Amino acid sequence: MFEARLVQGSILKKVLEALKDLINEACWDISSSGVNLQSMDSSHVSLVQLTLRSEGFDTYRCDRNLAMGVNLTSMSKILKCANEDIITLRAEDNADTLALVFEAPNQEKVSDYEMKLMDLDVEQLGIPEQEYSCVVKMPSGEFARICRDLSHIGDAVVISCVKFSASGELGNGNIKLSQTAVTIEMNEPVQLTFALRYLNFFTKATPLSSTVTLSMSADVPLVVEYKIADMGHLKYYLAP
Amino acid sequence: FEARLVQGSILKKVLEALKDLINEACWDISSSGVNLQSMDSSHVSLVQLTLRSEGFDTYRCDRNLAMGVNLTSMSKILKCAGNEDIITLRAEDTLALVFEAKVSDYEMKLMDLDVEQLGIPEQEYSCVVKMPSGEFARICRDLSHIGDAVVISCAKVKFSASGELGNGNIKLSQEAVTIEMNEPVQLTFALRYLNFFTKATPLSSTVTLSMSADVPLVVEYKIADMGHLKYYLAPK
Amino acid sequence: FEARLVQGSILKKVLEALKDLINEACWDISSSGVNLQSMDSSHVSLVQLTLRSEGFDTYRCDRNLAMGVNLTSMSKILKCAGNEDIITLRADTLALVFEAEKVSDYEMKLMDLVEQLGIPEQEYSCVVKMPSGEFARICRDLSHIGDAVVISCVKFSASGELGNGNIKLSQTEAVTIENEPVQLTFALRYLNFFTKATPLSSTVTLSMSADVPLVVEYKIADMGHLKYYLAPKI
Ligand SMILES: COc1cccc(Oc2ccccc2NC(=O)[C@H](CCC(=O)O)NC(=O)c2cccc3ccccc23)c1
Ligand SMILES: COc1cccc(Oc2ccccc2NC(=O)[C@H](CCC(=O)O)NC(=O)c2cccc3ccccc23)c1
Ligand SMILES: COc1cccc(Oc2ccccc2NC(=O)[C@H](CCC(=O)O)NC(=O)c2cccc3ccccc23)c1
Ligand SMILES: COc1cccc(Oc2ccccc2NC(=O)[C@H](CCC(=O)O)NC(=O)c2cccc3ccccc23)c1
Ligand SMILES: COc1cccc(Oc2ccccc2NC(=O)[C@H](CCC(=O)O)NC(=O)c2cccc3ccccc23)c1
Ligand SMILES: COc1cccc(Oc2ccccc2NC(=O)[C@H](CCC(=O)O)NC(=O)c2cccc3ccccc23)c1
Ligand SMILES: [Cl-]
Ligand SMILES: [Cl-]
Ligand SMILES: [Cl-]
Ligand SMILES: [Cl-]
Ligand SMILES: [Cl-]
Ligand SMILES: [Cl-]
Repeated sequence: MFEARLVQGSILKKVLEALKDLINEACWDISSSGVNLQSMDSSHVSLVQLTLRSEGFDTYRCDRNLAMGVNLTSMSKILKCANEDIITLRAEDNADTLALVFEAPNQEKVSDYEMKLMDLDVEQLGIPEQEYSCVVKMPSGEFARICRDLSHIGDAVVISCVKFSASGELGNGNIKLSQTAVTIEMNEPVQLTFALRYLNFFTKATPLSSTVTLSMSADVPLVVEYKIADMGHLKYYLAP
Repeated sequence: FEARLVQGSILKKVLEALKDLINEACWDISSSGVNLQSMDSSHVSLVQLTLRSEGFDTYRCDRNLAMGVNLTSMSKILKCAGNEDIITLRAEDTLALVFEAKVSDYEMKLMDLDVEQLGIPEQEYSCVVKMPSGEFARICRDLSHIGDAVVISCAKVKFSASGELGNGNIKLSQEAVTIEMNEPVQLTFALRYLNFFTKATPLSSTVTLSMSADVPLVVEYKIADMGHLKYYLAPK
Repeated sequence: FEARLVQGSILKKVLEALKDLINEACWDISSSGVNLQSMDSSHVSLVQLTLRSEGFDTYRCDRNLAMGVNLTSMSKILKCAGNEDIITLRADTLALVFEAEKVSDYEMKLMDLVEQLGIPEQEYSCVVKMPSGEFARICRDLSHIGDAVVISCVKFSASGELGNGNIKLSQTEAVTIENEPVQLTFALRYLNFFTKATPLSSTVTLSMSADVPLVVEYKIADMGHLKYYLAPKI
């Protein structure tokens, strides 16, 4: 049996909302350590890692590790029927059902939901703690705007250490944010260009953290990192 | 006939309540009240509108009148005015509506719809609920994403549904919530039709689900100082 | 040519005014002030924009520039325009630069394009001054009734399948009426076109006469005006 109670179920609503557009399903490494998820879109050009430490959950119980096949299309639709509700996630031992219980502040309205888990168990490999050439911390909003505004112009953005440049039939546009909350560290300067479509899939996680961190290097994929307070982090990986 | 209602919002929110359920209806323009009673196209629901002349600030209506009205057409006319405008209605056979504040006047071509209203009897109900309107809305809405049928059960009330992605049950315990349960009943109602009734939520916050086997459910909304909007639904 | 406008929102609300009515127009960039004159694809109405160089902080126009821009493309490239962003234009391609420290810069391709008529000041029998937003709802609320208002001297009238609808106003922001009574039926669909320029000012003047097209005029704060010439239906 797996039982996690989250007083601010809003965390779960925003997280499911974040990855909903990128992947539809994933193996959840429901472990006593925490909830780790590793998954990839249908075009196999991006990877999403979600870390949810058991410390953040007010009550966490996981007798027996478990890899859940979650249809995140159904889960996010379920979690929408809840922003202050206390969400508890209960997974009975060897049931095809993941239970999601929504308890209001006032114990007046309680709603219980069941989802049909699937068979998706892929043994997640592990990335290394890598050293990136130039990394940038900026407001999540500005990164959303830069990705959104430059998307009406071109299908891809050109990032350089910082300048965001995208070109198209309408014209060309260069957006540069100098240091100030913005902080650039460029050990070795790198110029990599990324498809804007998938970046705007990552920008759906902007309600999780106020600051987004972009790790770029020529020998590794881009790493957009949104941090979940206490619980952990949400790492997006994209290839040039 | 002439009726002046300062709180023109009441007239706006009413028409917006029924535009989706019924498209046309007869209006029993009576010296007592503006009673309307019509049924949907598919014959699975009935609305009854009571507008006491007491709520109308100036109410004339001498000779008794049965107006057939195209609510869709009237809804657009009534949604032209803002929630602050003062609304007056006049007739002799073309419904006239005037909106004060700049003053604007429109005229709606009435139609020929005179089906004789029938008498509904005050029935006893096994279970009767009084919840805050907002809860009833969300409860209906969220459950509709799951499936298209709510199973309202009653214990000294639970809304439940089962669908393709899963199954759900929402339980509410005793604004405020009251559950007079003479006999415990459980029924299944179509959520699409219920979500037409929730369009009358701006009228007031007290929604009352008078519910009982052997009779159709009656979702009642209460227009303040005037009358009430009763929504009847047939179990499946 | 370089023209820096600090109240960048103006050019935002400007381009959004013409974006719908005119898809392509010629900006005759001039030393006194940028002027635009173009007509819709149905040739029933003309818009004339006047933005004087006095409003722009720095303004240098060392030529008779005739930029054929694509207003649809410019309303787009006028996105990422924070309302308080400061926007400057330069001089075949049009550059736009936005400054807040984010400092985005854009470049636009320009079409090659027709001349400009010399519209004269002309005598209007009935001129009406009303609150700008009130005009929009008058057109919008009446629009659900019919496809044409009948403006009289001031009452607006529409007639449709649902029924007739009349809205009236009296002298009193406020309302100001003027010489000879006129009643002209005007196309509604093109009247709501002009109402998209309401964010630029709080007063609209329905300068209206019988022997000439109606002139809905909006006064851009300080910098100039935005005139709309709509012909009556018959
Ligand atoms: C052994 O070396 C590998 C190499 C690549 C992926 C892999 O698997 C994973 C490991 C860790 C984390 C996530 C995944 N992969 C996944 O989770 C998803 C399963 C469904 C989902 O959860 O979205 N696999 C695919 O998309 C996929 C299917 C088939 C071929 C592919 C080739 C390249 C990229 C992806 C695929 C294992
Ligand atoms: C799983 O966790 C990881 C961990 C580290 C990297 C990673 O890769 C990616 C990361 C971000 C974006 C895109 C990709 N992935 C890619 O760019 C392409 C897609 C293949 C294709 O173009 O069809 N390669 C593979 O996925 C692949 C093929 C064969 C063998 C492999 C062995 C290990 C890892 C990947 C492969 C996936
Ligand atoms: C967290 O994902 C990671 C993390 C770390 C490594 C990594 O990829 C590898 C894995 C094993 C062995 C070698 C490589 N890496 C390489 O072979 C070269 C290094 C340069 C060289 O050829 O010397 N980089 C790439 O292929 C590559 C570049 C950019 C984006 C990419 C996205 C997906 C796959 C590859 C790339 C993927
Ligand atoms: C004789 O006993 C009855 C029994 C049932 C309904 C009835 O009619 C009404 C009574 C009061 C108020 C309004 C209506 N009638 C209506 O609402 C509309 C027309 C007027 C309107 O749309 O407002 N008729 C129908 O729905 C309808 C048409 C044909 C057969 C039906 C069978 C069952 C249910 C409805 C119909 C009279
Ligand atoms: C009008 O005022 C009323 C008054 C009382 C009941 C009523 O009925 C309903 C109320 C709410 C929801 C749905 C229905 N209606 C129904 O349940 C079904 C229609 C379902 C179907 O045909 O699939 N029957 C009839 O309405 C009907 C058929 C024949 C003769 C009748 C004589 C009197 C009353 C009704 C009928 C309508
Ligand atoms: C305001 O709507 C009403 C109100 C009150 C009665 C009523 O219906 C009747 C009218 C005259 C005589 C008998 C009945 N009642 C009945 O026939 C039986 C009771 C037992 C019996 O008499 O055989 N109830 C039902 O059919 C029925 C159940 C559920 C929902 C329904 C919705 C529409 C129509 C019927 C039902 C309709
Ligand atoms: Cl997928
Ligand atoms: Cl972390
Ligand atoms: Cl109908
Ligand atoms: Cl009552
Ligand atoms: Cl054109
Ligand atoms: Cl002027």
